[PDB]
Amino acid sequence: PVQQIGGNYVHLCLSPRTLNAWVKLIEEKKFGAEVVPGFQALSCGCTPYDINQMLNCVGDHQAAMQIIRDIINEEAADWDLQHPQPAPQQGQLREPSGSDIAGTTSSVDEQIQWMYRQQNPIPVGNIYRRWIQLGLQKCVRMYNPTNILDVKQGPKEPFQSYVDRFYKSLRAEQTDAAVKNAATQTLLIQNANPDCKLVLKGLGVNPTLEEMLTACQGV
Amino acid sequence: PVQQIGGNYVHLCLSPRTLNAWVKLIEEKKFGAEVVPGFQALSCGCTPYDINQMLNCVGDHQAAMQIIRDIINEEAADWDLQHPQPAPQQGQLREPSGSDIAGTTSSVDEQIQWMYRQQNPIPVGNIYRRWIQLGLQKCVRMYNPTNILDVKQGPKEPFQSYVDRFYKSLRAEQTDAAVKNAATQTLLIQNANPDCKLVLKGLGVNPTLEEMLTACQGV
Amino acid sequence: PVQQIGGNYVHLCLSPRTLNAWVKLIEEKKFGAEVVPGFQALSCGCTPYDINQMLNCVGDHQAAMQIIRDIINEEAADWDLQHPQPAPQQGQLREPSGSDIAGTTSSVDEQIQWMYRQQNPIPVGNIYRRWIQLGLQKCVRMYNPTNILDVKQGPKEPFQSYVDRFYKSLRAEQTDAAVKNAATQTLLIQNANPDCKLVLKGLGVNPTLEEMLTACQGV
Amino acid sequence: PVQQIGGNYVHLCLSPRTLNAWVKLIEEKKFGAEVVPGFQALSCGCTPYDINQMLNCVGDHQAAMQIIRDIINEEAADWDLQHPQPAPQQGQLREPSGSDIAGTTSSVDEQIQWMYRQQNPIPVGNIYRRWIQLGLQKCVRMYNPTNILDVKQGPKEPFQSYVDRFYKSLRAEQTDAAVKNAATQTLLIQNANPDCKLVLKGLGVNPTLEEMLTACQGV
Amino acid sequence: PVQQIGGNYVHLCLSPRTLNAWVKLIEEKKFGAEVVPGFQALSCGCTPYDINQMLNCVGDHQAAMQIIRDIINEEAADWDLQHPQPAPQQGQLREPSGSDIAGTTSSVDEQIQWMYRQQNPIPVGNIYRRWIQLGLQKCVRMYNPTNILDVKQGPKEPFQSYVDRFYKSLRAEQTDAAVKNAATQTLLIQNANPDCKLVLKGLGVNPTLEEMLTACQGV
Amino acid sequence: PVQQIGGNYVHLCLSPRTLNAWVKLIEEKKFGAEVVPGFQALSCGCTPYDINQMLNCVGDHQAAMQIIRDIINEEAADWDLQHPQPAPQQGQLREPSGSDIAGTTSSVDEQIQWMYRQQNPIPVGNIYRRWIQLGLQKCVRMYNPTNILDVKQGPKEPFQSYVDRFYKSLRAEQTDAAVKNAATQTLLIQNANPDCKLVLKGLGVNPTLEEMLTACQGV
Repeated sequence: PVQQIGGNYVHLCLSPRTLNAWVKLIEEKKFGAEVVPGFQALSCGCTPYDINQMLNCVGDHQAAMQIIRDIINEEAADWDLQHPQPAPQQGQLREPSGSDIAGTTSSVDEQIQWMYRQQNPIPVGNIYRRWIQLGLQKCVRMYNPTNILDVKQGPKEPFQSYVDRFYKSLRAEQTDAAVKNAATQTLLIQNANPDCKLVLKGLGVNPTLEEMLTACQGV
Repeated sequence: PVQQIGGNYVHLCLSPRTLNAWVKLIEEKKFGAEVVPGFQALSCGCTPYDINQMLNCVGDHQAAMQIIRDIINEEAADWDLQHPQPAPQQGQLREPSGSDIAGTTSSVDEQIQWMYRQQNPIPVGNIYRRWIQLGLQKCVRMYNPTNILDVKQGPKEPFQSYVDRFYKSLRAEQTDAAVKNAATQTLLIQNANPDCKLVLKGLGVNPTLEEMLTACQGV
Repeated sequence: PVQQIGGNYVHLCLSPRTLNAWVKLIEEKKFGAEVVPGFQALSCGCTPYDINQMLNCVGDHQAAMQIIRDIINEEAADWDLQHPQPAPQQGQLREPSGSDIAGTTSSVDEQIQWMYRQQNPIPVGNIYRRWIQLGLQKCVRMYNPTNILDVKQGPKEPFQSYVDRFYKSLRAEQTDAAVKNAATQTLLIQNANPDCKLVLKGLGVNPTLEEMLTACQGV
Repeated sequence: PVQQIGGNYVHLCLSPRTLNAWVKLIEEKKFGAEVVPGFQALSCGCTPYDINQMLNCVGDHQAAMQIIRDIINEEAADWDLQHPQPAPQQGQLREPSGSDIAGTTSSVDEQIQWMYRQQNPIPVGNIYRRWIQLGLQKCVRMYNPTNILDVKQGPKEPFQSYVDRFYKSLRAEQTDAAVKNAATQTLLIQNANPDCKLVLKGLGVNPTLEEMLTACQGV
Repeated sequence: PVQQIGGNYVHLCLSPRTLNAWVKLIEEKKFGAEVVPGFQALSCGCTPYDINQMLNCVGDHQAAMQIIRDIINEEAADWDLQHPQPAPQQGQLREPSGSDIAGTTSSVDEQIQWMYRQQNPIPVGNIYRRWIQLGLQKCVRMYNPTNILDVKQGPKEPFQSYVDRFYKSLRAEQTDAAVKNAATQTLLIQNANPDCKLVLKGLGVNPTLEEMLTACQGV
Repeated sequence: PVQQIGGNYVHLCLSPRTLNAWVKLIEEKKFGAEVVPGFQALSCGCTPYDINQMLNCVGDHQAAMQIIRDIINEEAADWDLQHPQPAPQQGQLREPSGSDIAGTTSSVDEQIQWMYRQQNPIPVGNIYRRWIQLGLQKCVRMYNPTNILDVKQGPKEPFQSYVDRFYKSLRAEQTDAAVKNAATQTLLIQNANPDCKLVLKGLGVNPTLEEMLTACQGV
């Protein structure tokens, strides 16, 4: 992270506690949806230099890390098109390229200068965090064990259990379309078992989740 | 959370310790009544941005999380009726809608501005915490294994044990009516076993819990 | 707890560490005598708002929690008799009732005002802690497995072991009378086994614990 | 402990970490010699109020705690003889009795006043810590499994092992006399086995421990 | 590390937490690629004196530690050639040799002087960290269980699994050449099994990792 | 440790965390070479008073602790010869003897005065740490399971494994002579098995460790 000592902004060492919590999250949860807000929280206040330490401390899951790296490169390339950089005049620090934001071609002090300079500050750490989020969302989709369309209530599975599996798989899609609404509720009802579906059909148009759970308790 | 640096209020990163304690509470306790004060303590001093990280780090129990989301939307809609928002004049920050308080349509800095502005501060974090409490109370009711009306003392169950189960289920109702008083004490006596009920009938009108426990010890 | 920021006293969030230590104490020790100083230490510097979070985070043992609640109400009622409260003149904060000290009818900021106001400060947090101590002492008596009068040395039980059990049960009474003195020492000797009692009778009037342990070692 | 806020000395809450470490030390080590420096370290900077919380959080070993209490009373009585206290003139805080130093008849604020007053400060916390040390030393002797005089080298026990047991039991005496010197070394040699004793006799007068260990390696 | 007290820079004790995390990393991960960023993070802000404590606390793996020591000596010798040091005039601190940067011939205070002196500061801690990184990279290669050229997809091994093993071994090379590009992708395809290779051949020139994983899912 | 409050240097309580880490190091690692830098790190910034708490908290291994005590006494005696102390004139604090540096005849405040006095400060804590290091080095030699001269490669033991054992035993000597150089490398080659020795003989004069490991891989 960053700290202020005197009238200057200087690197603050990344906590080993934070670093270890990130490493444990990956080892234990293996790209469940919670990895996305997990990274956001644990990378809060970080420079790209700090973020790369977090990512490089992951010892396994290298296919997923490579996918993340590929998404970082796409966004880095897109950045260069949206913000081409004229050659720094008079020995002044350049404007950051995509690789600079990713921390591959920039130092910690350069990153801090862009982040905390008075005129036209660029939050390169927070931009890089956004790129990694997109990569992690691809990984959640990749590691999802059961696609939403294959979530079907078992003959004797409690309705509450089926609903848990349904919304977990729906969330694992990681898209704006895969959210609770009339269209996704239609699928939920459709893929319920015959006994529960018969009960759900009697609840009218667009019943609430609470109504559905109440009505199907014990069926 | 929030911190003061100079004469400005700025985001303070949420502690990984706090975040992990919340995640563990859900995984281990699974919506027992203690989840309500647990959230209150662990979300103390938080902005809606921080609170959403807490809620989104929950990997399972998505039916319950959806119920919470539904209650948040109801309260968000109710807020818009009670406090409609005129269009911000002169490039000034708008007054917050329900979605702004929930952190879905607002940034961390907007949340902090509403919370710490001099004129007419709005504690959007604490309002959002109240909405989530209502959602968690619904979940406690949902996860309650034994309804209060089905708590009946076994033939040879110690009276103290039965009382523990009774007040645990009573509390799990999460209502103003489900509290120790003459009416709920009447049910407690009613659903005691024949041996203990005979002893309790001799203690007069409205005996104290201590009197009931003393009188029934060993029966 | 409370903190000073500028010239104002404001709420300080309760540590999750402290909260978890309290919850673990109850789960693991189950109202052994150490629960009383345990609460005192862990509730140090707390407002009634903070204390209620501690108490409400207890998920089981609800008979005991209800006993505590009953003692709180008795002391709250007693407070209202000793300190009736005239109606606040001129929009000034009222003087606290029993329910205000218990945190049921007061906010955190009201509690802090009473605690840190210049004229006639009232330590409502420390008063409430005293009420809860009385409740916890009742619970220690309730959970005590062996009454002091039933602690009798076994035929071949080492004297040191018997003494441990005796003073543990004596302490579990939680009264001023149940303390080491000539009267309770008389019971200790009385309930020793024939072999140790014969040795203890030869030590004169009011022998010390060290003398008793030395004399009975190996008997 | 104590802290300075403004120009005043005020109580600092005892850390739950410290308190728990003390409780665990007793439960796990059960009055081995290390309990004495352990208490000293963990009670560093404490008032008698804080120290009593530490001691009262011990749930078992009440014979030992009573022995400690008896030693505290002896030292408290001795204090009253060495420093009788005239009656406080003019509503000024009294000079502390033995019971005041022990924290039984004094509050935290009285303890802090004696500790940090300008004229004739009395470190009541550190005096009380000395009294408890004397009590803990008695307990180490009591819990010692093998008296020094019964530590004898086995027929085939390695000399290094025997030496470990010897100095552990010697230390457990907790006296000035029970220390490594010519007299205690004479006993060590005396209670070695015939094979090692023959080797030790050839090392001259007052051989060093290193010489003894070197000479007996493998015998 | 270093701290400022008054107008002077003084040693800050290395945290036991950090030290223990380093020791555990070596014991548990045994020179997997993550040891390199792990050292970088855990040695952040350290002087050579602090770094040597970290390295010397490693109790096993002494062949690897000797390899690190050999690389340190090479870089130390190279430093002396690039920056020969004239004899300090007038009792002034010398310019640092290679052994001074390694902390073998310099004290903590000398290291801090070079690091924080106004004119021509030399970051000896960060230079030494670079030397150790080179040593750790050699160790990663040494401990790598499967050379990249021996990573071949099994008859029925899922393509995702094979890809994980491939990029883990590729990374374990620790060279600029061993990175995802057209040349290394050619090897990945080449060493896939007949069923997956047939599918991969139909994806055109330089297919993306995502395309390869999508195309081979379930083959 | 020490802290500055106002214009005065005062004792800072030793952290229970640090103390516990030292105790665990001894219990778990039992005088492996890492105990030496371990003590150095964990005793950083300590007074002799603090160091004695660390050493006295060790409950077992008393032969080793006595060896340490014997080395402390030798160095203490040597100090008195090198720095005899004239009698303090005019009620001024004496110059420290060997026993004062060891903390046996001095208080914490005396130790701090010597450490932080303006004229002729004496770092008694750091001098004492040096004495204990010498004692711990003797203990490492004592606890070493396999003497360097008895480390011989097994018929089918991998060369890397043999090298680990060799350098671990070499280091356990704790002398300037027992370091990697031409002479100790000669022994390493000499005590390799016939198959590896034949390979090593072909590598010329003074081959590097890397060359030896590369050449012998799989033999």
